[PDB]
Amino acid sequence: QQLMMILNSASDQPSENLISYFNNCTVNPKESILKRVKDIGYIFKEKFAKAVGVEIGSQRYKLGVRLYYRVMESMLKSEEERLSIQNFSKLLNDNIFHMSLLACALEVVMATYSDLSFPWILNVLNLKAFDFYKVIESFIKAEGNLTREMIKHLERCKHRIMESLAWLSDSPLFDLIKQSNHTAADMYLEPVRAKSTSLSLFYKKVYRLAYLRLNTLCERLLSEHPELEHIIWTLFQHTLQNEYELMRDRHLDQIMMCSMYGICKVKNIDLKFKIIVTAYKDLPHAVQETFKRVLIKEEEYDSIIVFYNSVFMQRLKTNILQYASTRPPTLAPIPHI
Repeated sequence: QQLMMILNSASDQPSENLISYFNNCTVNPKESILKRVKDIGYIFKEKFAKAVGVEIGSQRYKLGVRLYYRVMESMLKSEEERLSIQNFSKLLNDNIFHMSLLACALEVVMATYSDLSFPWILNVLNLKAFDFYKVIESFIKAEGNLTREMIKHLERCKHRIMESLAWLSDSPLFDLIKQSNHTAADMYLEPVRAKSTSLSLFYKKVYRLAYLRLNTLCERLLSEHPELEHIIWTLFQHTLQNEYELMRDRHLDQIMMCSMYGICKVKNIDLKFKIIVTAYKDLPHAVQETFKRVLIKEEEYDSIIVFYNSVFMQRLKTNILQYASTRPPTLAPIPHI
């Protein structure tokens, strides 16, 4: 609420201190920013009215712009001490950065006055999910006045990217994988020419997420053999690392479910899919469609079992059978607290 009243009384264009920073740039970007704001405003108002039968669409967008500008300033204030004069100015003239900061401010506004739910704004601004991921944490950390529910929303936005949206085809994440600290500005200053801080942070966070979800379902379902959780994590984590094609257009929680059934299957452990798959519904934001509609190949979808036997097993039979031999694979590290 407080932030929402700083914005209503605030201004639709940059503070003077924010312009101080524009005056610290070699290529004064301010011209480019104002143009970006207006051209985006045009596309935003269209797609806005296009879905809800302007007046509201214009006012949503201006609050975002006030939030966009407030956070940029705060963000630039940390980045003074971190970036060279050259990197500072490259940031302020970087399209994908500014697109992502504004898209994140706008999502805040949209979801406060809340389907139009995320990722609508990323389809509005044609902004790749993986690009947007780079801004979220630094955004939360640059706006001390986000409410709890709202932080929860950005984090939910963040987690859906980690679990699916970054794994969509044509998503740049796959281009970054093939070639194989951590502020939003660091990740946007990455070039598009051939190690990626962006990929390293994403995979690191994904592993902590993916494991914590594994841990929950393993304690409920594998308390009879607490020995299986670390083995299942090994299959899961090996799969995310070296068989990353399996995640393409699929869901992190789908790979988690196959791994637990797979490991229990080669351990001759009686734990059927539906026994765990019913337990997955009891995860916080879980959906039934996650195990009811699973991609096989060329746009053909089916249950998770059809995915298990017809795609998952076909691709991992060589790895999975090592876990029951006299020379099982070495166990993968647990992601750090």
